[PDB]
Amino acid sequence: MRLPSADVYRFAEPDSEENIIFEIPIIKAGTVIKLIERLTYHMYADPNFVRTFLTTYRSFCKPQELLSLIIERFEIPEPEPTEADRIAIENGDQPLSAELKRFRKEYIQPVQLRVLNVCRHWVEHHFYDFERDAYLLQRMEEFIGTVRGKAMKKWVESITKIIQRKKIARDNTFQSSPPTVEWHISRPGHIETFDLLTLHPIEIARQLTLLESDLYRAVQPSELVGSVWTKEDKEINSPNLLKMIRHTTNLTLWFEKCIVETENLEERVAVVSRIIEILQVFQELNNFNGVLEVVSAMNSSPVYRLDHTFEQIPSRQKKILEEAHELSEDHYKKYLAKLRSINPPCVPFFGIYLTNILKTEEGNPEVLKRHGKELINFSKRRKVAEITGEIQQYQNQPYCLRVESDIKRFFENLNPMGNSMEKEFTDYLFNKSLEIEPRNPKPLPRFPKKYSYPLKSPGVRPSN
Ligand SMILES: Cc1c([C@@H](C)Nc2nnc(C)c3ccc(N4CCNCC4)cc23)cccc1C(F)(F)F
Repeated sequence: MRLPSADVYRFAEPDSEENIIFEIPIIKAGTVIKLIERLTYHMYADPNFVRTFLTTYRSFCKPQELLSLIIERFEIPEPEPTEADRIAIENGDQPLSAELKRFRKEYIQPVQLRVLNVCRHWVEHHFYDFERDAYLLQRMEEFIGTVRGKAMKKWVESITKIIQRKKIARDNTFQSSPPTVEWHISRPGHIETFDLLTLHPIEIARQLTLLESDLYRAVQPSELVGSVWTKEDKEINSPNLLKMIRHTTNLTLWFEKCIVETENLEERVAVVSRIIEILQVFQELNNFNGVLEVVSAMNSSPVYRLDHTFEQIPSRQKKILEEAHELSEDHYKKYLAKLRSINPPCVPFFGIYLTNILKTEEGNPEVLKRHGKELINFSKRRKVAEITGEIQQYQNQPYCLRVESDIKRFFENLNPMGNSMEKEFTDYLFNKSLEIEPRNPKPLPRFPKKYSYPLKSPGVRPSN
């Protein structure tokens, strides 16, 4: 086929070593024009490239620029009519349009259907681009609303149904019987007495797992691309990832706060022993994020140095805490090995993936140069997308655990730092640790009790 000239169309230039590199062919690098062309190739459908592109394109192209590029890709100019056909059109007769029909059937219609397929995948899996930019959605609805054609009528309707469902879903069922909600000292409804030791450790780990599962499942892969969660626009590009990270920081600091602010040695042992029991139920539910929240708390500077406290921790709980720490040893080797074999539901730990993504961002160049021509390094984005795909494969499996609205709201409003900054609070926790257990030369003072309720744990065995 005779593709349109370059003076009227920019997506028909032949491939060369200066505009696209390969590795269905796998694209390695290329210009933004060559990526849009291969994103909507007329010879075959490329679902893997479409999924990887729309997840990672924001690291090299703005959403407004992408919509303009795919609209320009859509409006393919038709060739000039032949002389014999133009005089039939002048007389009001129907032209032959032999080559014109073959060009529409073999190029224009296949490309235009690929552009619409990209538009459907965009609004279906990355609709947040249109929530953050209303004008982007106005352009998208304006574009698909003015598409004329019979073969494209079904595509316009499907994209419309998805856009409408996304707007309606913005306002807001077990397969098995969930276990019974466990309670300890705090009776149901008495939200004034909810605390670490008053609530049941089984239900503390259950509700935290339900809370952390939802926070994990709301994280989209694009929030982990281009290190956007560490830039100025982190609040706009990674709101769910930051909500997941800030929750992990709040819960970790709360565990440390419950330990160092318990000045009595006997009560502090019961506090640490209860948190280890909470970690044990985290392992049962395969909530690996909750497991390492306890590991990070026990390894922090104020808590790890409490030799007098951990001396009274029973040996069965020491081994449970040891096996939980070994998940982080050797670049989280054992954590990946356990997660890869565990069946969902589960809550992954984001730390190692963010670490391996950042090493890919820093270890690979943004652009590749060929004959002095900068090309978007797309294999770099594909490698980052593969990592986000490993975390995302558990995004859809729910837990078979009943939500307790009072307990869930208690952990959502945990503010251990109160109104002070983190550096001031972390320095306060360490100075509090030196107070409850001074260093080697200084003696160990006694402190009065602060809890008036029994310190005995009800256990981690579900009472059925
Ligand atoms: C198991 C455990 C733990 C766990 C949570 N901590 C650890 N576990 N294993 C090993 C082999 C560790 C090796 C180094 C290491 N870090 C601490 C932070 N500074 C850098 C070195 C912490 C380890 C903490 C506290 C107490 C206990 C107890 F044995 F008492 F239960």
